Amino acid sequence: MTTFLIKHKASGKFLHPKGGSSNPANDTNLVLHSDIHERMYFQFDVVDERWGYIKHAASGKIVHPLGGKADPPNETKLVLHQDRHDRALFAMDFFNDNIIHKAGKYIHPKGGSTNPPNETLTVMHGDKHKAMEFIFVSPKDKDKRVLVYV
Amino acid sequence: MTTFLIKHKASGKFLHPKGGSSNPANDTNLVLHSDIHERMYFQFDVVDERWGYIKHAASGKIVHPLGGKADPPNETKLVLHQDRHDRALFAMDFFNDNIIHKAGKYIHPKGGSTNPPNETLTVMHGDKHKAMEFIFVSPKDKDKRVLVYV
Amino acid sequence: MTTFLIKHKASGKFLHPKGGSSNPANDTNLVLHSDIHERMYFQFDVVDERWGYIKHAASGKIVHPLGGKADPPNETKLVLHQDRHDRALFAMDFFNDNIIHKAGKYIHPKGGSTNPPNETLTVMHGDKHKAMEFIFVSPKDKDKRVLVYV
Amino acid sequence: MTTFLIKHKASGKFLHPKGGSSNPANDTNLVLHSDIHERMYFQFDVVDERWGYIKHAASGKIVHPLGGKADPPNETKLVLHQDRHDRALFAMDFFNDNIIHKAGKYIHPKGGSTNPPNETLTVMHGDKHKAMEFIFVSPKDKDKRVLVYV
Amino acid sequence: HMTTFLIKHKASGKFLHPKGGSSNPANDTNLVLHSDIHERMYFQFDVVDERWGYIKHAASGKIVHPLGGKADPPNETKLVLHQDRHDRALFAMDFFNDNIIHKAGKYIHPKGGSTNPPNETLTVMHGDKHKAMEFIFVSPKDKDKRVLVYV
Amino acid sequence: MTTFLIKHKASGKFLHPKGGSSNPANDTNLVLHSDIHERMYFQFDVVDERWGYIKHAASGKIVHPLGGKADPPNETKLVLHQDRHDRALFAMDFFNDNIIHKAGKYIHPKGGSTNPPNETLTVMHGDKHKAMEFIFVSPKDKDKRVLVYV
Amino acid sequence: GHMTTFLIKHKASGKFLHPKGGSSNPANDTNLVLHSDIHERMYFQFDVVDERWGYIKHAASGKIVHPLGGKADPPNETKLVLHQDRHDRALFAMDFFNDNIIHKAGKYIHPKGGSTNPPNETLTVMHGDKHKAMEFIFVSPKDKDKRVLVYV
Amino acid sequence: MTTFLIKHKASGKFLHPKGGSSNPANDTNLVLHSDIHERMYFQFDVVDERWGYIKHAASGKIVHPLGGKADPPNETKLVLHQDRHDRALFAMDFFNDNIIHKAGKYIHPKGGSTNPPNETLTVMHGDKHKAMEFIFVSPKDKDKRVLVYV
Ligand SMILES: OC[C@H]1O[C@@H](O[C@H]2[C@H](O)[C@@H](O)[C@@H](O)O[C@@H]2CO)[C@H](O)[C@@H](O)[C@H]1O
Ligand SMILES: OC[C@H]1O[C@@H](O[C@H]2[C@H](O)[C@@H](O)[C@@H](O)O[C@@H]2CO)[C@H](O)[C@@H](O)[C@H]1O
Ligand SMILES: OC[C@H]1O[C@@H](O[C@H]2[C@H](O)[C@@H](O)[C@@H](O)O[C@@H]2CO)[C@H](O)[C@@H](O)[C@H]1O
Ligand SMILES: OC[C@H]1O[C@@H](O[C@H]2[C@H](O)[C@@H](O)[C@@H](O)O[C@@H]2CO)[C@H](O)[C@@H](O)[C@H]1O
Ligand SMILES: OC[C@H]1O[C@@H](O[C@H]2[C@H](O)[C@@H](O)[C@@H](O)O[C@@H]2CO)[C@H](O)[C@@H](O)[C@H]1O
Ligand SMILES: OC[C@H]1O[C@@H](O[C@H]2[C@H](O)[C@@H](O)[C@@H](O)O[C@@H]2CO)[C@H](O)[C@@H](O)[C@H]1O
Ligand SMILES: OC[C@H]1O[C@@H](O[C@H]2[C@H](O)[C@@H](O)[C@@H](O)O[C@@H]2CO)[C@H](O)[C@@H](O)[C@H]1O
Ligand SMILES: OC[C@H]1O[C@@H](O[C@H]2[C@H](O)[C@@H](O)[C@@H](O)O[C@@H]2CO)[C@H](O)[C@@H](O)[C@H]1O
Ligand SMILES: OC[C@H]1O[C@@H](O[C@H]2[C@H](O)[C@@H](O)[C@@H](O)O[C@@H]2CO)[C@H](O)[C@@H](O)[C@H]1O
Ligand SMILES: OC[C@H]1O[C@@H](O[C@H]2[C@H](O)[C@@H](O)[C@@H](O)O[C@@H]2CO)[C@H](O)[C@@H](O)[C@H]1O
Ligand SMILES: OC[C@H]1O[C@@H](O[C@H]2[C@H](O)[C@@H](O)[C@@H](O)O[C@@H]2CO)[C@H](O)[C@@H](O)[C@H]1O
Ligand SMILES: OC[C@H]1O[C@@H](O)[C@H](O)[C@@H](O)[C@H]1O
Ligand SMILES: OC[C@H]1O[C@@H](O)[C@H](O)[C@@H](O)[C@H]1O
Ligand SMILES: OC[C@H]1O[C@@H](O)[C@H](O)[C@@H](O)[C@H]1O
Ligand SMILES: OC[C@H]1O[C@@H](O)[C@H](O)[C@@H](O)[C@H]1O
Ligand SMILES: OC[C@H]1O[C@@H](O)[C@H](O)[C@@H](O)[C@H]1O
Ligand SMILES: OC[C@H]1O[C@@H](O)[C@H](O)[C@@H](O)[C@H]1O
Ligand SMILES: OC[C@H]1O[C@@H](O)[C@H](O)[C@@H](O)[C@H]1O
Ligand SMILES: OC[C@H]1O[C@@H](O)[C@H](O)[C@@H](O)[C@H]1O
Ligand SMILES: OC[C@H]1O[C@@H](O)[C@H](O)[C@@H](O)[C@H]1O
Ligand SMILES: OC[C@H]1O[C@@H](O)[C@H](O)[C@@H](O)[C@H]1O
Ligand SMILES: OC[C@H]1O[C@@H](O)[C@H](O)[C@@H](O)[C@H]1O
Ligand SMILES: OC[C@H]1O[C@@H](O)[C@H](O)[C@@H](O)[C@H]1O
Ligand SMILES: [Ca+2]
Repeated sequence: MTTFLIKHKASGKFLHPKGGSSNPANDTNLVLHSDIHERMYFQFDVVDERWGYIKHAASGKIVHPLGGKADPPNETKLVLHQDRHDRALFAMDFFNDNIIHKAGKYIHPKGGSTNPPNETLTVMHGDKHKAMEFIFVSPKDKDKRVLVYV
Repeated sequence: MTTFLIKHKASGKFLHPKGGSSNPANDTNLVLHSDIHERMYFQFDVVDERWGYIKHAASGKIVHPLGGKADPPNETKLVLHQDRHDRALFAMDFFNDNIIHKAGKYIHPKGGSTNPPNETLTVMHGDKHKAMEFIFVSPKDKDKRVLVYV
Repeated sequence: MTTFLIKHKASGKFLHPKGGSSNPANDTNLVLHSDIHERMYFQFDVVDERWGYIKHAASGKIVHPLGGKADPPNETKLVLHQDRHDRALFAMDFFNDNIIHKAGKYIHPKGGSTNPPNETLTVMHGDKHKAMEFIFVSPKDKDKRVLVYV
Repeated sequence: MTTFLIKHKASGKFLHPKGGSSNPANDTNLVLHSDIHERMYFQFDVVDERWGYIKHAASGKIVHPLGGKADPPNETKLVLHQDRHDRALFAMDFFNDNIIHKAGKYIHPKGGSTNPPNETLTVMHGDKHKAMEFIFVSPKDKDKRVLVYV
Repeated sequence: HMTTFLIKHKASGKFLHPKGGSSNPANDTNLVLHSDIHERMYFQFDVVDERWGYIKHAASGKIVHPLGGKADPPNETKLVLHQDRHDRALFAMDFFNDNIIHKAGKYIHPKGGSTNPPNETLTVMHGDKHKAMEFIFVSPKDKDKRVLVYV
Repeated sequence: MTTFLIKHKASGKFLHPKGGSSNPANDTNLVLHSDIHERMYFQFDVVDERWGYIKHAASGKIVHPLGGKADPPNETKLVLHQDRHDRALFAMDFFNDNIIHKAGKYIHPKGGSTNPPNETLTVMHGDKHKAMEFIFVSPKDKDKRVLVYV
Repeated sequence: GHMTTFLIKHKASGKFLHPKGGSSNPANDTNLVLHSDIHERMYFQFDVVDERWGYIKHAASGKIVHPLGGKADPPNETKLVLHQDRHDRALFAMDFFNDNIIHKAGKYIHPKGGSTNPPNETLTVMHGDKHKAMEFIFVSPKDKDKRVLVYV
Repeated sequence: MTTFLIKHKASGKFLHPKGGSSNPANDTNLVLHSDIHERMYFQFDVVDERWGYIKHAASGKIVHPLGGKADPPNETKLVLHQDRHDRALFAMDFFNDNIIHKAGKYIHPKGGSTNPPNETLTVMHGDKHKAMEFIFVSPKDKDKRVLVYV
């Protein structure tokens, strides 16, 4: 079971549930926050080769694009929800350092800042740049990349 | 251990030990050949996050740059060899579809052809282009990609 | 490649995959049985001087200490498994008549009897005595020793 | 066929024809000397399982107990001779690290010393101890054991 | 030479603004809370006496006053921008307890005391200390980075 | 270049280098003493918002917990030292009237007296009370507070 | 006296590394320049982090050497600045055998323009070239010709 | 102080006192050997900037050029000796990966092989090449370099 932190490469902030709860409600926004604590730990459950569910370790809820478009448009907010469904499939690209949804868009901080402030929402967007890059690091060492597929 | 074929993307040929031996001798060349059978199956030994050994399934021998240098120059031949050491580390980049050595060069067919004939050698070359793309697929379905870090 | 029978010297029984299948599943126990047939033929693939894989001829699976640990404790069961790795390395000592694992223990009949009944399991044990002795003989002449290193 | 050096384990010296000739005369003694060169390389030609001829690589002559008797007494000198016959059968025990003649005695340094001087003769003798141990090593790396049975 | 900063209401993350967001608010314009960030809500601090100084709206140069300009304003006195400089407009920026204190000892509060005041909530003086009157002083380019307002 | 006296609020004594030396050695203790002179003048060098170095004006040495540990335990002596690093970072809380270390403990007179006698040592301690209050005053008026940040 | 203080001497010219302006507490992103002068405001220390890699520390300020901007692989011609921040993009090694200062990503500290005789106030910049003009030696505050060990 | 292994970079063997004694006699040769244990751990006592004593940890004896010339010639044997003298000053060049004596020659394997056998003597020699490269590693991890100047 590899528990990891999802670190925004450009700012050093991390993916958090909005509120930091061990049990965020369904459709709780996924934000960037500088803090580190067990309630921002994630896991990845491989489903089909590169594709799987990004799972909030404390609640078991997984990352979803808000709604059910399957092919979400740019600026679609990312949330947590207990449901498992194909539209919640992502890949964790540790070679290009990004997170790609099954329909081909990536997780971004909303607005594209290299230094997004705490509580900035995350959204889907097709663009590629240094501000949408994320790396996956050890909870006991924020500079140690860990393999999220194992 | 999950077993996969290393398929040259442009041609559909596969990486082989030279000669097709179940127990190829040390320093046997790795070549592209169209045949599929048990003796060209591969596995991947994770060592450190993305880095590991590419292992020949039938013998347990792993892929080495000829000469075993830490930082091999272009055109260093790829072979099999029993030694397991940090100079034979590669990553399987299934997002950009290539195989990269620890010192930063990639596995290429010697000469760079997108449709190399059977028995073409492989070498280390630092450039990135199409003729060096490889995908990792199921032995029982050569068109279905499989996750090698698991 | 020489094919041979692994004969328990004291009893004349032979090592078998428990059940006699031609393709035993991973982790099938190795047992002693008196019968001779093609599904108890073995081969030896040299890896590094004295060390190699003991291979079930009919299935291509090799002998492993159950659990695949590098340094298995006494009574660890011997099984057949498809993986090839350092922890499945043995030497076939045809001078002292035993089978030694890379970490220094030997193949024994479970319980150490000089006359074990059919289906007796085999286990690893560090002790040396007459009940852990094995000789390597021709499938067509169970009393003629054959060279397993060739 | 594998070419090797016969190294006295206790002293690190090697087995030589007396005088170091590329074509020793019949009945030339075999001695211990520390030097390494092509005229002290050996090969093993397997005849029957463990039994074979110890062949001087440069000349093709093989190791004999002087006189060619089937059951040589203690202190019988070892020599080279071109004749090939059963009384010249030895086995290369790479598990107990010794060389045994078919009638059951071993090759020794004359006198049984752990550190014999250069040009010390070799003789047959039934005793087993540290000073009659030999290992069989690569001509390019005198500490690397090689399998003489291939 | 004088640092520029945002005055962020700690509990809500809203900011002190001139009501209307103008870069030249008239004298006696109310100071309100609002989520927006732009250069017309930047402030500066002009030190006058150790901890005491003028809180200055960067775009207009007008400073924060208790409405009416009394030396000892009562609770609920509205805070405004005014161009005059005088010793009844002296405040200290307490970056250790996270509040803004007037020379006579009352603090800047959102009117109504909410940890979540809506946009346009007025600000007033009140003597009470609690989490709804806490403010932090942050960089215009990084709303989570506290900056030193005295230097 | 604001120079100031560090005055113990309850007693009116001041922070001195032990000995009143213009050039105190590394690890010289910081005591309380009634005297006023150029050798007990201090400065504060800002490094990060509230955080900076408390600097002995005459020597340029700064205030350290003895040993310079990140999380010094209660009763850790305060000393002078020339080296600048993160464990010698303090904030001058002129609103609550105390001196706080980066790890959260405060500078106290050893023993907690509201009237410590001359030569009382100072130490780190986590308690807040009247005897650990300090004010920062003009060298030309011990009752005139001065801004230490500007 | 506790951590080795030293001067960073440009070998070809004999000038030293200074903070532009010569301050004891230079602001963040202050450029590092070259200057003939000696004073305790150009003293440096080296804080070891991982074997050869560590932080080059302006002794008086306590701020550390960074490629301007904090990029891991600064392009050639990136000026060197002093910043209070500490992170992985400010790791350097002090090669006192080949006489250079190397960044974790492999480029060296140079005088801007590569002169063996750079003028006062010459900026320093990162760059991949190796030559007699990018060589530095690390010397004692009490003897500009005495090399001192910067790693203890 | 700090303890390390002196690893011949090209072969992975280490420096040892010949014989492996925890108290080698004065003038014992320094040799190469594959083993790792407590009586081949080294320390480095700094004397003058880069110059210091290479110290055998178990005995405290330091490395000397054999004999007494100030400026020893190529092929001068390296030995251990308890004496401290300026003729035993070396620098541990961890940037170019070599060990240089005060008079300007380097420590080499006798004969200059990239794969010297166990017991190979070490000598001074002025040449620089791959076979005289050494790295200084942790006793617990032969591949992890450690800082020897501390
Ligand atoms: O929000 C992540 C993406 O933002 C893009 O920019 C937004 C921007 O807020 C809007 O003003 C306009 O530029 O279109 C975009 C909305 O889809 C970034 O430019 C893009 O790179 C992403 O990071
Ligand atoms: O061999 C891998 C590379 O082949 C390159 O071509 C070689 C080749 O040996 C020969 O055709 C001649 O041109 O020298 C070249 C040196 O690399 C390809 O151009 C290159 O992309 C690699 O795949
Ligand atoms: O255990 C190895 C031996 O199995 C023998 O057959 C077993 C059989 O597998 C089991 O199902 C039951 O019938 O007991 C039998 C005992 O004969 C094979 O016949 C024997 O050849 C071994 O392979
Ligand atoms: O010494 C080994 C040889 O013994 C031979 O006996 C004779 C041999 O016939 C003769 O050629 C000469 O070598 O003297 C030997 C001692 O009498 C065996 O006949 C020969 O086969 C070798 O074994
Ligand atoms: O030749 C090797 C053997 O040496 C034997 O020693 C002789 C010994 O030389 C002689 O003086 C007398 O003791 O008879 C012994 C038997 O031949 C050793 O006894 C034996 O160990 C061998 O190594
Ligand atoms: O009118 C007073 C407010 O005006 C704001 O203008 C705003 C609007 O009211 C606000 O909701 C924002 O999101 O968009 C408008 C810009 O056209 C000022 O920014 C603000 O200070 C208020 O005081
Ligand atoms: O106005 C700032 C003060 O509000 C006080 O409470 C208000 C209350 O919230 C409001 O709705 C009305 O009842 O008047 C009260 C008394 O002024 C807070 O209690 C006080 O602490 C201030 O924040
Ligand atoms: O030194 C400042 C603090 O001293 C405390 O007294 C110590 C002391 O070591 C001993 O009296 C015992 O009570 O442990 C105390 C630490 O908790 C004062 O009690 C405390 O108020 C501080 O001033
Ligand atoms: O730039 C670093 C050097 O500046 C010197 O000061 C300069 C500077 O131009 C200005 O501050 C003025 O004082 O003129 C000086 C010309 O020499 C520092 O004094 C010098 O030590 C350097 O650090
Ligand atoms: O130069 C080292 C520092 O760079 C910081 O970023 C700079 C950068 O120039 C720009 O992005 C803006 O934010 O100003 C910063 C100066 O503080 C790094 O983020 C910081 O780590 C320092 O290393
Ligand atoms: O900065 C030191 C380097 O100077 C370089 O000279 C120019 C160079 O020609 C230009 O391409 C760019 O790098 O600007 C440099 C001066 O700022 C030298 O080419 C290089 O060797 C270094 O000395
Ligand atoms: O919005 C997310 C935030 O929520 C808070 O409750 C938590 O304490 C923060 O550390 C962060 O999780
Ligand atoms: O919001 C995320 C998604 O979660 C589930 O409910 C479902 O797949 C969609 O209905 C959508 O709500
Ligand atoms: O070079 C690789 C090849 O080896 C040959 O012996 C065989 O004909 C092919 O199937 C292929 O495996
Ligand atoms: O060519 C492959 C092999 O080459 C040897 O020279 C090297 O030492 C081995 O470890 C292996 O890499
Ligand atoms: O039973 C032995 C086997 O056990 C597995 O857990 C391991 O993955 C295999 O590779 C092999 O070691
Ligand atoms: O399970 C096998 C073991 O059986 C024991 O009874 C015996 O004492 C051991 O030597 C070992 O052979
Ligand atoms: O007696 C055997 C010896 O003969 C010598 O002439 C030769 O130089 C030595 O290497 C060794 O062969
Ligand atoms: O509202 C604040 C203002 O109040 C006025 O009445 C006063 O005269 C001004 O000087 C200023 O203090
Ligand atoms: O311990 C410090 C003391 O040492 C004296 O030399 C100094 O003059 C005194 O005023 C007192 O401060
Ligand atoms: O010569 C040095 C070597 O000596 C061997 O005899 C010893 O067993 C080894 O530990 C090694 O140190
Ligand atoms: O290493 C050999 C040399 O070592 C010194 O300790 C000794 O004083 C020299 O005269 C010589 O014996
Ligand atoms: O003994 C050390 C020497 O070994 C020789 O073979 C080589 O020519 C020299 O370069 C030096 O390494
Ligand atoms: Ca001094």
